[PDB]
Amino acid sequence: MVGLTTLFWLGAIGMLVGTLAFAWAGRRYYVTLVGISGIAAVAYVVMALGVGWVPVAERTVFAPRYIDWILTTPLIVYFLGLLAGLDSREFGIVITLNTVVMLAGFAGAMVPGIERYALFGMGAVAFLGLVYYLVGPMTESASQRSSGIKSLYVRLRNLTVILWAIYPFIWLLGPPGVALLTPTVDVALIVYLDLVTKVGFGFIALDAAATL
Ligand SMILES: CCCCCCCC/C=C/CCCCCCCCOC(=O)[C@H](O)CO
Ligand SMILES: CCCCCCCC/C=C\CCCCCCCCOC(=O)[C@H](O)CO
Ligand SMILES: CCCCCCCC/C=C\CCCCCCCCOC(=O)[C@H](O)CO
Ligand SMILES: CCCCCCCC/C=C\CCCCCCCCOC(=O)[C@H](O)CO
Ligand SMILES: *C/C=C(C)/C=C/C=C(C)/C=C/C1=C(C)CCCC1(C)C
Ligand SMILES: CCCCCCCCO[C@@H]1O[C@H](CO)[C@@H](O)[C@H](O)[C@H]1O
Ligand SMILES: CCCCCCCCO[C@@H]1O[C@H](CO)[C@@H](O)[C@H](O)[C@H]1O
Ligand SMILES: CCCCCCCCO[C@@H]1O[C@H](CO)[C@@H](O)[C@H](O)[C@H]1O
Ligand SMILES: CCCCCCCCO[C@@H]1O[C@H](CO)[C@@H](O)[C@H](O)[C@H]1O
Ligand SMILES: CCCCCCCCO[C@@H]1O[C@H](CO)[C@@H](O)[C@H](O)[C@H]1O
Ligand SMILES: CCCCCCCCO[C@@H]1O[C@H](CO)[C@H](O)[C@@H](O)[C@H]1O
Ligand SMILES: CCCCCCCCO[C@@H]1O[C@H](CO)[C@H](O)[C@@H](O)[C@H]1O
Ligand SMILES: [Cl-]
Repeated sequence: MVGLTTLFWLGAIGMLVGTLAFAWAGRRYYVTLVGISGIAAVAYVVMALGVGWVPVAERTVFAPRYIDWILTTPLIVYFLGLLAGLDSREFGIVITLNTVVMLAGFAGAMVPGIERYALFGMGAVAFLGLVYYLVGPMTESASQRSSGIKSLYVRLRNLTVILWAIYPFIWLLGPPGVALLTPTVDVALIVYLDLVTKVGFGFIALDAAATL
């Protein structure tokens, strides 16, 4: 009743609507949000059209998903870094930590043997370091800003930390890991998370930009 392609089209539409909404409201932050959801829109369309479905051993890996993540997640971290007022050196640490997470996940998905769990573990370790920087140094830094900016940062940070922490569990329980969850359920869960961590993220920012 509900196929993989239908789910991909749903993600595509959701990202498209977010993209147009952000572009209009911007008639730096607004341009970043267009990139976050705009890139994801393209990845989902490609996947909806059946492009980039790589067979690996016994499972199917969706390559556009990881290219999406590698480009859009640093933009989310960048957005949060601007809110917190990071110096260009602090940016380098967190964006480097982020890229290690994304690359490790991409590589582990593409490896058929058990070495893929070794790649997954390395992404997990780097993710814990990324969480430390969001909850600590970047929160210290955001404190120096107005009360409204600091409030916005804390809200987006909380959304980001809680939801991003769920992805490694979905990956591990799905086809890439112990292939418990079926591809359809696993995809459905990730489409939901992608939409909330990108389009939901964006709309919470828009809401605060009008409350000024
Ligand atoms: C715009 C954000 C600016 C911040 C970004 C910071 C650094 C981003 C890191 C980029 C390196 C990503 C490499 C992409 C992998 C391409 C393999 C593609 O190969 C393939 O096609 C698959 O193997 C197919 O199965
Ligand atoms: C300065 C005041 C600004 C006030 C706000 C005005 C916003 C008007 C401009 C853009 C609206 C963006 C929402 C996208 C609607 C497209 C739905 C199109 O319907 C669909 O989604 C199709 O069925 C499939 O894509
Ligand atoms: C250390 C600090 C250095 C500062 C680094 C800044 C990095 C980020 C800078 C600008 C954000 C890039 C936005 C990309 C928009 C293009 C996607 C467009 O997406 C699309 O494909 C279409 O929209 C599809 O409809
Ligand atoms: C001031 C802003 C500066 C921004 C700097 C961002 C640069 C970060 C770039 C690359 C980080 C590479 C980490 C390599 C681990 C990837 C594991 C996956 O790789 C592998 O496992 C093997 O290579 C595959 O054979
Ligand atoms: C818009 C897309 C988003 C916010 C995607 C987020 C994805 C993650 C936080 C994934 C994290 C992972 C780990 C922590 C370990 C390795 C496997 C990953 C890539 C699923
Ligand atoms: C500052 C004006 C609003 C933000 C401009 C975003 C610049 C990136 O390009 C954007 O691509 C989108 C479609 O791919 C369009 O919807 C935007 O209008 C376009 O500006
Ligand atoms: C004058 C109104 C400008 C609208 C916002 C700036 C548009 C930025 O344009 C974007 O810049 C990127 C390079 O960083 C390119 O890769 C993108 O393709 C391009 O759309
Ligand atoms: C804004 C327009 C961006 C267009 C990006 C489309 C990317 C999908 O391009 C795809 O790349 C594959 C490479 O093997 C080919 O097999 C597919 O035929 C092709 O559709
Ligand atoms: C060669 C490996 C498969 C990738 C190429 C086949 C693409 C099949 O998909 C087609 O791609 C087109 C891209 O514009 C779409 O317009 C069509 O609606 C779609 O049916
Ligand atoms: C069959 C033996 C494994 C097949 C190839 C495993 C793929 C690991 O190579 C991966 O390719 C891409 C290159 O940047 C990225 O995903 C990763 O950086 C890299 O680890
Ligand atoms: C901009 C983000 C979307 C980029 C996704 C492009 C992924 C292309 O991926 C390709 O798809 C084809 C399968 O149909 C090829 O045959 C595969 O080998 C694969 O490399
Ligand atoms: C946002 C949409 C929610 C849909 C939740 C997923 C429920 C459908 O999950 C089912 O899984 C089976 C395999 O596991 C079938 O093969 C699928 O056709 C699908 O019907
Ligand atoms: Cl996958």
